Amino acid sequence: IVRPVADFSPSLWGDQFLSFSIKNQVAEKYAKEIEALKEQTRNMLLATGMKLADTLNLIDTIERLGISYHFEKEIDDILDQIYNQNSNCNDLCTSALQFRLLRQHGFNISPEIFSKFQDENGKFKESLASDVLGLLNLYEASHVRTHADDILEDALAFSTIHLESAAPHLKSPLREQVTHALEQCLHKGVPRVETRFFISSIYDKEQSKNNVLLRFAKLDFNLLQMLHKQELAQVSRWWKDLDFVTTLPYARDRVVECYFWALGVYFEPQYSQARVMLVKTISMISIVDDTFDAYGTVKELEAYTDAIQRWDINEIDRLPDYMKISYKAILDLYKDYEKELSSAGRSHIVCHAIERMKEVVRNYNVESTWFIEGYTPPVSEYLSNALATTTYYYLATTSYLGMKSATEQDFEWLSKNPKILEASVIICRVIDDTATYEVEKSRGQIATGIECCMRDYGISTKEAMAKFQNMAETAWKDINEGLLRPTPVSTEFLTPILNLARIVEVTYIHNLDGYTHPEKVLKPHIINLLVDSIKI
Ligand SMILES: O=S(=O)(O)C[C@H](O)CNC1CCCCC1
Ligand SMILES: [Ca+2]
Ligand SMILES: [Ca+2]
Repeated sequence: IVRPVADFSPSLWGDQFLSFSIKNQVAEKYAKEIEALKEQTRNMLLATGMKLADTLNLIDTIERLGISYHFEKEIDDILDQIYNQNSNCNDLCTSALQFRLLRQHGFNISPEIFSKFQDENGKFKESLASDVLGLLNLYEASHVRTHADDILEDALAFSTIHLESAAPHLKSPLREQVTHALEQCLHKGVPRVETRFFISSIYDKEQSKNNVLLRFAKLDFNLLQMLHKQELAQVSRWWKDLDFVTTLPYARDRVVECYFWALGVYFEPQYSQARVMLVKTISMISIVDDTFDAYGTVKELEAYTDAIQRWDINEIDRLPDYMKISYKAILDLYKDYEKELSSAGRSHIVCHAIERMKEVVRNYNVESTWFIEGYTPPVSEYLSNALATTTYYYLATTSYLGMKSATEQDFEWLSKNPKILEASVIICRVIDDTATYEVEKSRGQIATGIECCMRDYGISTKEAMAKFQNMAETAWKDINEGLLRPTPVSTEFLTPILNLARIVEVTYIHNLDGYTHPEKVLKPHIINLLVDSIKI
């Protein structure tokens, strides 16, 4: 039986992550100072008689520095006060920042705050073109729109064109901040990634920087980084002992990239257990994907799909040897999850992730049938299958497993495909389809997203990609609306879904395709987050 020729690049990391020995003295020193710095910072936040602009800038700085997870209650109370006092009497810079921070935190501040900055036609007053800080904050704000915010329709184009015009003559690090922003907006970036850039490239170089905050941010980042490196070591050893890199040589060797994904979903220490579970799932489902995509025959894949549905070690014998490997490994991983949640009494929730995995595999098999048949479905039918194959319903569900406060009701809500989840899935699907169209088209994938779209509507490749881009923009608005209070579950269970969408934007930036080819996009991020500490 002829199998395809292996074509994936080797892991580019080797063993450099396999063993990390934390320096307890250094760790405890950092933790001791951070405690002091944390309290100094709390008092900055709780200071009375601050002007609105000063308060917003403080909160914004603490958020960009990556240390706001220490001050969730404090920041919430303050933004809530600002929301309810409803003061509209400020300049563009403060107004746009006020708008972004409140919306990002679920406070539905009216977009009417921007009317004084527009003419009678809703277009921004062109006389604001010389106010760089206003334009920058408007630019960042333009990305948190919902469908109810069409008044802000012009904001992105307006701020973009004038920021571009001004940038070459700005002083540093404002110039670098603007240039970075135009390439990657804050709201749609991976939080650790934006934080690393902000601390090192911007705040560290600000003449006006607060030294207490800067020191706080650097220590905290480097301290959390020690934990992440410990996690990645523990995970790298797990993967090594599985040894798929030799027994399943057709499959991608990408556990580091998978860790980066999981780190993107949450970075905080309290989610350590959750992160480790999540990265194992992503690794394992990546193996299954490649089995369907680049090795298994139709008959093999059918048996594999059936065995998954039945979910029973008895079924291994129905499978070819090489499939027995991943199949047992899958069953065992979930038995590990169950035991790992036993003492917390949360073992019962693992079945939710299993049912989503079954769904992914069913749709993988459908996808294989389509390819073999040369079937090009209508867009609606394509999406009915291809949304699950992003794995994003599955990953979002998995993200909940290690979260100590995730309840059965939280899983029940997720299981109904709520709109914020569907939007995140849609974003992953259409961006991936736009990025990977050309190569899949060369591999004879008659049923790619863009292809289905072209045939269905009778439009060009260009027109199809534009339509897919609109679907992504619509979905972001839905995600943003999905964060507005009151929320159907705790915000803590929405942020993972938002972060999954950010993962997409970052991974396929400039329409590149980055997990399969981590050299392009992900390698600098991995080095910055998991290899190089921030120099103090
Ligand atoms: O759905 S496809 O277009 O064929 C390719 C999807 O982007 C695959 N999503 C990844 C699967 C491997 C683990 C990380 C997620
Ligand atoms: Ca695939
Ligand atoms: Ca793809």
